[PDB]
Amino acid sequence: KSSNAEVIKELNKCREENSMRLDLSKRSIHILPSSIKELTQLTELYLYSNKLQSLPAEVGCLVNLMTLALSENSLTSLPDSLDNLKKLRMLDLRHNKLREIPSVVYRLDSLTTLYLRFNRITTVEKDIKNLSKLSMLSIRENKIKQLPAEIGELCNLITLDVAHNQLEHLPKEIGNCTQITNLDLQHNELLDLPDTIGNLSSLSRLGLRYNRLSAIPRSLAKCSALEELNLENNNISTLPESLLSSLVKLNSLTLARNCFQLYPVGGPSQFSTIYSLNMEHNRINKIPFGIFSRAKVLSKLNMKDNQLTSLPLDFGTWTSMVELNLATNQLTKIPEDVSGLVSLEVLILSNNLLKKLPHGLGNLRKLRELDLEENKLESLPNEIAYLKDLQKLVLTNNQLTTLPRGIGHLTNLTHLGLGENLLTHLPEEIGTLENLEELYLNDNPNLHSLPFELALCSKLSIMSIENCPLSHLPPQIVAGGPSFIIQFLKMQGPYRAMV
Ligand SMILES: O=C(O)[C@@H](Nc1ccc2oc(=O)[nH]c2c1)c1ccccc1OCc1cc(-c2ccccc2)ccc1Cl
Ligand SMILES: [K+]
Repeated sequence: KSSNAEVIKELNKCREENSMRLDLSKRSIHILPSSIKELTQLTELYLYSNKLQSLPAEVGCLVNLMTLALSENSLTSLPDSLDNLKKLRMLDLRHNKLREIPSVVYRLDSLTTLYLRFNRITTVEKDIKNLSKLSMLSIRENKIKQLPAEIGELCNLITLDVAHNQLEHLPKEIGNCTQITNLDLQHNELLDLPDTIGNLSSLSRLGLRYNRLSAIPRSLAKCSALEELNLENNNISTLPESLLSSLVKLNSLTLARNCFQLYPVGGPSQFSTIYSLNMEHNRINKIPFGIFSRAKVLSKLNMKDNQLTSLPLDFGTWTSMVELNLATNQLTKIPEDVSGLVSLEVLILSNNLLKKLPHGLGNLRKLRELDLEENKLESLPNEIAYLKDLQKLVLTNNQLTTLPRGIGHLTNLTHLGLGENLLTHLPEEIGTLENLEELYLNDNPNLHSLPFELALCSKLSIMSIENCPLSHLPPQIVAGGPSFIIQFLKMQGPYRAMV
């Protein structure tokens, strides 16, 4: 926190030393003294994180400024004298109180970097064409309803970020900005995209999440540099056929929360380089046979909350998959071919209609997380003993009456979620779960026993048993809750000497 006199002391130091950078940031300055006009040797002025509500016209004397950093102040305007900054390359105005781009900024035609994030800007003037050297323009988190056609005169634009505004369309002249590689349009109101979009042959990241798009232009097939395309939460029900076949480096695609009833049509060429595929919250009724036969590096597929009633014949060929989310479908069984997924670390199957699991589940030797909550499981296969990497197993609200004795081979298991089942007892093999930390048993109205070997679980720090009768245990013990129950199992069981 600097007083006026301290700020003066710092300007006088900087001009004395003929320094080219003056940093007065993070100082709670309310006013910048006029004396800064003497610092004509300055090429960089940092004034960010202060309490400035106005910038003195004297700053326009800093004829050699290349960088002016003004973020996190309360500026609502800039002096016209900033005309004189003929070399200003970068201007940073985010987190201020601008209701507009100050009109002088449109005369700083040497700018290549303009940051206006988090303001209240409502307009971008036709004059934006004066700034033909801009390569990075960021106006996200403002109140822009429209981009002018003059935006197409920024042929050096590399990064255009207009996230979190109110755009309903884009000017077709945006297609003249053929150098754009990062275009973020998330959280607007976009009703469509112009067909000139395919001109952007260097575009590699296109963010369209949270808009009102109902269709994609077939021209998007020509953005062959695309590496990541996010269309989450629009109203898209189909893609032009073989659009994705044309996207030869696409590696991350999100179609979540749209209107799809099928996969995009066009054969396995669509997903050959795909690494992450997010299609949750649609009505996709099947995974086509063959779509991932070329997807050498597919490793995250999210199909949560669709209309899957089974899995395709070639499902076990997805041998590089790491995370597979199939929750909130209508699956009635998992095919024995699940055993092919030797890379699988995360399997999410919650809230389907499963009564049993396949034997092949035991071949998933890398599986770390298995989420089976809200099914109808009536038993666990004995092959679960071979899930040697299993660390989290969630079974909340199934129909289990017991566990397989093989469950005690799961020595990496830290979290066992058994709440809301029909358990009558746990196996004595519970006791070799060396790393068990969390055991949830709440709401098992038929569980009248706990095995003594639960005392052998030396890392057990969390247990719930609310609404379990436990009537083979002394009433006042189980009334005391988990601390007394575990204490009773350790001191009054056969392992008293080794725990
Ligand atoms: O939120 C994030 O993790 C990135 N931001 C983002 C993450 C996912 C998004 O889906 C959208 O629809 N928009 C998104 C933005 C982040 C974080 C910190 C700094 C910069 C960031 O990224 C800038 C950016 C990203 C993209 C893009 C579009 C689609 C997929 C992936 C990246 C385009 C232009 C820019 Cl300038
Ligand atoms: K939607």
